[PDB]
Amino acid sequence: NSNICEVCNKWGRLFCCDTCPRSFHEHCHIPSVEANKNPWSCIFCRIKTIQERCPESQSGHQESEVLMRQMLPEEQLKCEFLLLKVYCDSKSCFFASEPYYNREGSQGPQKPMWLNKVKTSLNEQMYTRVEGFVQDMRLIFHNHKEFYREDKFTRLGIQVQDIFEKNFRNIFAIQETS
Ligand SMILES: [Zn+2]
Ligand SMILES: [Zn+2]
Ligand SMILES: [Zn+2]
Repeated sequence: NSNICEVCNKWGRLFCCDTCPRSFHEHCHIPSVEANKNPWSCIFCRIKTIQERCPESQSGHQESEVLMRQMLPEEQLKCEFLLLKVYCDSKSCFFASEPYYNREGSQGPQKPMWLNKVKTSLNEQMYTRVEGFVQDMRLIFHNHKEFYREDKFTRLGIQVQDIFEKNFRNIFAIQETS
C-alpha cells in the first residue's frame, strides 16, 4: 500500500485498501472509512466494480438524462467519487469551508455554498436526484466568479470547475462531443 493519503498526499493515520494499493485518512475518503469490514475496498475499487459488472454503463449518455436520475446507491456512489476527485486537487482548499464576503465593490452571493456542506448533504442523503448535487457543485464556482469579478483570483474557480467537469463527464460516461 501507498504511504500517503490518496486525496491530500500527506502521511498520518492511514487506512489501506485491500483490493488496490491506495490509502486514506479516515475523513479524506468519502464516505468516511468504515469501522469494521475486513477486507475493505475503497471508492476507486467500488467504482471499477460497477463498470466491470455492466460494461455498457460506459456508453455515452446525455447530461440531461444523467441529471434526472434518482439518487439510488449507484448514483450516490458516483456523486461521492466525483466529490472526492475535486478534494484530490490541492486548490480545493479554497472552496472547502464556509466562505465570507467583504470586498469593496462586491456583494456576497444569495446562496453561499462550499465543499464541506455538499459533503454533509450527501452523507445525510439530502439529494434525491443527481441534479441536486451537480447544481450545488456548480454554484460553488459560479458564486466565486461573480464575487471576485476581475481579480485574477477568479481563475481558481475556473480551474477547480474544470476538474469537476472533466470528472463528471468521465464518471457518468457523458457522450463525447466537439
Ligand atoms: Zn488525507
Ligand atoms: Zn481500492
Ligand atoms: Zn450490464
